[PDB]
Amino acid sequence: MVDAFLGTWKLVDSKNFDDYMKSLGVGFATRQVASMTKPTTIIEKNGDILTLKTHSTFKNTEISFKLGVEFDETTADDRKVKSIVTLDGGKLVHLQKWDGQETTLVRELIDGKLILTLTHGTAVCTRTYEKEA
Ligand SMILES: Cc1cc(C(C)(C)C)c(O)c(C(C)(C)C)c1
Repeated sequence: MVDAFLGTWKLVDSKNFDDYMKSLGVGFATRQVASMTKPTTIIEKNGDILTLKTHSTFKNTEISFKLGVEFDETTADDRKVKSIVTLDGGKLVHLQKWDGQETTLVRELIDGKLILTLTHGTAVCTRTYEKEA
């Protein structure tokens, strides 16, 4: 089910990340560093617990969760949100809610690449990752 997402992924393309960050109210100086950062995402499992790590020269984050069970999350931009990750049509869908707002982080595998689509408001960012050996 989740197994083809597991591993180490490196950012190879990004579209509209600044628009997504702006929509969330991230400050200009943080957007500016983040626009030049190429993070590594690591996805691991131990039983039914998934861990997702995002490593970079700027910010590092790590979450652990069970699919389909809500968890509290503090995001890289310091939002305190209620999160849930599920599997929907073969995609890993991460929904964050806070203050009546929502954002989705959808991960799909196409041609061996991991495509992350981030939506908040009208902003839609697409980030492409390639799997490390
Ligand atoms: C500012 C900022 C915001 C985010 C999200 C909003 C995607 C959570 C982020 O992922 C990053 C790194 C890519 C650097 C981890 C920086």
